[PDB]
Amino acid sequence: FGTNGFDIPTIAIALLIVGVIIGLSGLILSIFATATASAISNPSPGTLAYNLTHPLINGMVSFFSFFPTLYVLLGVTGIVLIAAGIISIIMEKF
Amino acid sequence: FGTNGFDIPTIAIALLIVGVIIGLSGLILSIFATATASAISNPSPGTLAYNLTHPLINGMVSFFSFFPTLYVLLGVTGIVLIAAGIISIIMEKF
Amino acid sequence: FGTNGFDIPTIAIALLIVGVIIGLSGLILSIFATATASAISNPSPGTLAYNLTHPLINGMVSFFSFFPTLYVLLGVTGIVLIAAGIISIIMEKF
Amino acid sequence: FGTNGFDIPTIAIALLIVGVIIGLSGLILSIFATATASAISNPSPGTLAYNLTHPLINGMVSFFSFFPTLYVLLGVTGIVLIAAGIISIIMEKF
Amino acid sequence: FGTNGFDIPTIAIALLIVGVIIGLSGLILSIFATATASAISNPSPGTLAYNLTHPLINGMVSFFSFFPTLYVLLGVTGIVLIAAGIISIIMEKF
Amino acid sequence: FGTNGFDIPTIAIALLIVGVIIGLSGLILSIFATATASAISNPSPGTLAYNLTHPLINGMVSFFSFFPTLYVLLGVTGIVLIAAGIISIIMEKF
Amino acid sequence: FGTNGFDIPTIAIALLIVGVIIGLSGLILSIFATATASAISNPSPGTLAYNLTHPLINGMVSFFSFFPTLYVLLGVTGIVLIAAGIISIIMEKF
Repeated sequence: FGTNGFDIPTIAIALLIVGVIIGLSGLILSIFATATASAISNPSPGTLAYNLTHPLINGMVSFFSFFPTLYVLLGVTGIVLIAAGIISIIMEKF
Repeated sequence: FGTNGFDIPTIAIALLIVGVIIGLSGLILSIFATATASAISNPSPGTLAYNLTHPLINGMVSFFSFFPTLYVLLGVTGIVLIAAGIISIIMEKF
Repeated sequence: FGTNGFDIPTIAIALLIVGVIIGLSGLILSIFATATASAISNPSPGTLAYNLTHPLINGMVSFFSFFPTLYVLLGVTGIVLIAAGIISIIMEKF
Repeated sequence: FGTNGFDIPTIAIALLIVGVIIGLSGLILSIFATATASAISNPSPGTLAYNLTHPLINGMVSFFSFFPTLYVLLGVTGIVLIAAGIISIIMEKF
Repeated sequence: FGTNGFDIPTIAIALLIVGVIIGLSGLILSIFATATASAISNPSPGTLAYNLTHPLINGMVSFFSFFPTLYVLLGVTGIVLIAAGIISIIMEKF
Repeated sequence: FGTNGFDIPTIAIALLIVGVIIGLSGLILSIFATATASAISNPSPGTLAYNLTHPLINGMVSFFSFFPTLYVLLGVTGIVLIAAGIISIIMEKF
Repeated sequence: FGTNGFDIPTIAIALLIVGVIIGLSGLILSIFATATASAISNPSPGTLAYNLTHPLINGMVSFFSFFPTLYVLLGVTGIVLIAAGIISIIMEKF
């Protein structure tokens, strides 16, 4: 059901795969981050351990705050792909 | 029942296949997302785990909100395909 | 019973085939969608699972609302085919 | 049924083709524009997103307002073609 | 249905293609600009980050304000093309 | 849909490409400049580090203030291109 | 009584086999689950044994709640098989 490489069943299967993969990623990262939160403690505001450890958690926070826009771009990619497929159909079906 | 590659039985079979595939996708994703909702908890509004975990669920929400328009475009593709077939019939049947 | 490729028995057989295929498609999709309706539950209006699951059912609804016009176009195709056959008969039978 | 290239059946077939093509175009554009209207939201009258997005919808509106006169000219072309055919008949049939 | 290169079905198909392409462009740009608006924050009116970032958003605003007249000219081009076709028909159909 | 090299679909695609590229550029530069603002501190008004560092931030400010007019010229280029295309159409379509 | 591989007696025998197998499965699982219910006791709501044992019974409940939709899909498979057989008959019996 297509012309050269655009197949609606294939597109649906691809959406299935990406959705389940992203769900798995969210699940695993959340479960693991819970363990991270459990493991690290809070020594004191100003002792040696605080100086040694604070920037690491800051970097964790920064990267995980960067994640959402990555997901948004990954999502918008699919609309572009489908639009390109539609245009490819229209160009030479007539 | 056609001229070159347009076959009404084939089109009907293709619609059957895409419909059942999309139904399966919805079923599997819903069932799996229920498990995801069960697994992840809500630690606290402001502790370390919240900072570690909130953007992940935000990205989940964003991508799954992106899904509906993908489905709409996937659906509209078929009308274009059928219209192209009709025009192809008309051009050289007369 | 024809001139080159237009055969009334063949057309009748083709109508038989398309009708039975479309009936099968409707039956299978309805039976399967009943199972889908059974499987998915309604968690709550505002919890995590609702955010995770609502757009999927929205996309299901959209695609299945797209189906009827696909069927209408698929049906109108046959009138075009029969008309082309009639014209082809008339052009060179005289 | 003609003299050199003017064929009344051919003209009728051409009118059939152009009419069905224009109907398909209207249908597809309307269906797609409905999805566009659904997808884009209204952020606020004066925030960053409004400044980023307003001219795009303005350009959409402008082009789609340009469409009707294009259709009118496309329609009037056929009267010219038929008139030229009639004159061509008259010139050398006598 | 034409004389040398002017074909009414071809013109209709071209209008279809340009309309759908422009609709896709508007949709994609709007969706992406929403993400841009989400990503960039407002640090302060007078700190280092404001000095570093303000002209970039100013340039964004300027270019996107330039878009509408580009669309208007792109639209008016088609009227010129159709008019040229009509004149070409008239010159040598008689 | 053109005469020699002017293609309305191609022009629309080019506008799509330039718009998305400029949006990406703005996003990346803003995100990166936020990190720059975070990294550099303010030592003191008159110590060695101030003398060592102030002109660098001054040059940053100057270049980024130069950006907007670059964007404005880049935008106005397209109107010139479209106008040249329109004139090229008009010259030899008649 | 068929054409290539579709045999009505064979289909009836297959239905016999699947029905008796599923009945046996239900019987054995019910009898065994009765023994499971007998064996496990309820220590206390909050002691060590409760913490050690509760999730296991929760998982039992979850899987056995998953069983019904598996049975429903297994059942619907046969309608698809019979429909495919009917279509295969129709295609080349005429």
